[PDB]
Amino acid sequence: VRLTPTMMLYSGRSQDGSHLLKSGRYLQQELPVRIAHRIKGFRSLPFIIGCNPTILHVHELYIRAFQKLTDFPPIKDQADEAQYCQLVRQLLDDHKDVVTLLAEGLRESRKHIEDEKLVRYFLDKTLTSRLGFRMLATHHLALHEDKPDFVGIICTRLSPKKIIEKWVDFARRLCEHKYGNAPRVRINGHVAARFPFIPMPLDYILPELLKNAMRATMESHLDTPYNVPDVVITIANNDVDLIIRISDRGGGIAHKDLDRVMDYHFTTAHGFGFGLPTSRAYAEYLGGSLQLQSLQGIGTDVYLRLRHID
Amino acid sequence: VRLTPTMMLYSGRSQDGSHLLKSGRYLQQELPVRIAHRIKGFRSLPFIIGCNPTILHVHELYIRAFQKLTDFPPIKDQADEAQYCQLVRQLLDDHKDVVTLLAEGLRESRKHIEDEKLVRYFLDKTLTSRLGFRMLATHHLALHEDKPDFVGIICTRLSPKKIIEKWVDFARRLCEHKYGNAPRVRINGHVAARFPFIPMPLDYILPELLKNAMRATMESHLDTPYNVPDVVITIANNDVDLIIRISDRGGGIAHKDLDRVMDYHFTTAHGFGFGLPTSRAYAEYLGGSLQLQSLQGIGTDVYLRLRHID
Ligand SMILES: Nc1ncnc2c1ncn2[C@@H]1O[C@H](COP(=O)(O)OP(=O)(O)O)[C@@H](O)[C@H]1O
Ligand SMILES: Nc1ncnc2c1ncn2[C@@H]1O[C@H](COP(=O)(O)OP(=O)(O)O)[C@@H](O)[C@H]1O
Ligand SMILES: O=C(O)c1sc2cc(Cl)ccc2c1Cl
Ligand SMILES: O=C(O)c1sc2cc(Cl)ccc2c1Cl
Ligand SMILES: [K+]
Ligand SMILES: [K+]
Ligand SMILES: [Mg+2]
Ligand SMILES: [Mg+2]
Repeated sequence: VRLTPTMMLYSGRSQDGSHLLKSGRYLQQELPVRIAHRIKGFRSLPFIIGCNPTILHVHELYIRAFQKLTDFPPIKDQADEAQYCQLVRQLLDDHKDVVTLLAEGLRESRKHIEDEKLVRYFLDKTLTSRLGFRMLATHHLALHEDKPDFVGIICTRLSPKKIIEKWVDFARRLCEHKYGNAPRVRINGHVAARFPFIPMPLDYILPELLKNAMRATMESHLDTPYNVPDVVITIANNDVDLIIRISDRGGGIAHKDLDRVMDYHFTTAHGFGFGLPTSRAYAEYLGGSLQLQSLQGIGTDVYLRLRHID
Repeated sequence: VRLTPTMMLYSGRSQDGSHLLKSGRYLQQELPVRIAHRIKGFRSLPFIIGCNPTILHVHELYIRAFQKLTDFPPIKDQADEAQYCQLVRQLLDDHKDVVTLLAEGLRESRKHIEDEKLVRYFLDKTLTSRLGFRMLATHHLALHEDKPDFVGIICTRLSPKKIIEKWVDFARRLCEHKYGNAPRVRINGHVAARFPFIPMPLDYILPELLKNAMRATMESHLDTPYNVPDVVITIANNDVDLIIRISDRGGGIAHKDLDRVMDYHFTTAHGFGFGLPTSRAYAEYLGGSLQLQSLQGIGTDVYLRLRHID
């Protein structure tokens, strides 16, 4: 019965599999309405934006998704549900490039309107409903599996340190490939903490912020790539939220860029311009936040806050 | 000709002392108008607040100050100016307890109105005009002196590290007296920096924040007062501003208190409740800011930003 924003992830067990049917019907009740909501969003886009071929592509994908979902017969038995799972999987696969297509689509078309507020509002709303969609969908699929410490996509005892480490190794590799080195990362504060949590949003955000911190460190120690300052991560765990402070000595975000870094499409180039604003939208959708503190000339502290599960 | 908020501190020299006369006339032109502005502020206070004996005391002090200032004859020669200096000194002495009297005065009387916004607005405005007053006045007096590296109260080559150190020693002493120990303080980033700057606002703010950070550290290591985590201060110096990050491992500001810590009179007790909101008002008056980042369960980062001199 664990819930986030007006939407619940179904926590429940049964040896026969009656939990699968109620979950499946929930998705069948929930998904279509929300795709429809996002189709209106496409219909309300400024005409010249909505006309861009890629914007239209994604537009069509969303209609197709609605069509397929509503055409599916109401679920009554395991064999129905099992086959609905096939459709959910197909949809996930089909829609995996959507963020990128949206980025490409809006890149040019966005300058052609005077209303700056509109695209931000559209992306925030589209991308966050989509996260909610992938969460709900991946959860249902995961409910089939019998993995240790997981009720669906909900880890019962998640380790912030362990997940940070997963993404550190990843980001370091990428950085080594581009620069020949990467900063070491140290992790302090509540390194021993374990609690119920959904990893998925951490899996988008963490690598984004790690990417940014590593780039900035390297791009400001171009004379000594072999010796760079560590990035330092602090985990704080309390009864209300989890806070992860990612703090670097990469020179800061310049005063001139400060007001634009949270803008979609804005970048100083790991070069697409979506890391910061997507991450923030995700965090706020989940009831937390993402806040920057620039120390121009020294570095940046990035604060990720996510609410605990009720 | 160095200026801050619609007001200029006079930078100039002369062996005969013609710079003193123009400065004196400036003060004579400026102070009265601004005292008058603050008298209206007293006149507009909710009646039941304005009636409190201490509030009235300060009210009278401001009238007396206006009376004395406007009664002073226009300045024409050194001997005039010299005597105006005596009056400025007297006013400074007379008004030194004003913040405290205001705190005592408003403590009870403030609950008696429904408008929470009003007292904050009154204090911010009164206390910041007063800082501007003491700055202008102390500057003029200082212009008599011939100290190295000082044009008035404007240090020509101020060292952030050195001023932080001054206030560290101070705060540590206070903390040792109360707890039997204090955290060591380390200072990193641009420790070698020197630039023109006015120390005065740093002299109010720095000890306030150092006080808060030391208390929190001790009040959360009550089992090991002999061994506490360091407070760590980071100086960043760029072309736009000076940033001083004061960061502690004192457990954070709790979610419940977070919205109230910037309120005048609010405190969890070094016990008066004015440190944070006064400091922030001062910083914003000077064109910078003061921002908190709580890591509940771990500690707090406090970010002080002050603009450089034009
Ligand atoms: N830790 C950081 N240090 C310095 N600059 C940063 C940091 N994080 C983000 N930025 C700046 O803000 C911009 C926006 O970042 P983002 O939205 O992730 O897009 P991208 O990283 O693809 O440019 C970056 O291009 C970079 O200029
Ligand atoms: N570094 C800090 N760590 C923990 N709590 C703090 C810190 N700074 C301020 N606070 C909290 O916010 C309150 C407001 O501080 P302030 O305005 O300086 O008043 P006072 O220190 O007199 O209580 C403090 O009482 C304390 O509870
Ligand atoms: O945009 C996406 O990634 C997804 S995944 C997904 C899964 C389902 Cl079951 C329905 C819609 C939908 C969308 Cl839209
Ligand atoms: O409130 C204060 O501290 C001061 S000092 C001060 C000095 C002068 Cl010259 C005039 C007013 C004035 C006030 Cl009000
Ligand atoms: K961006
Ligand atoms: K306070
Ligand atoms: Mg990025
Ligand atoms: Mg205080």
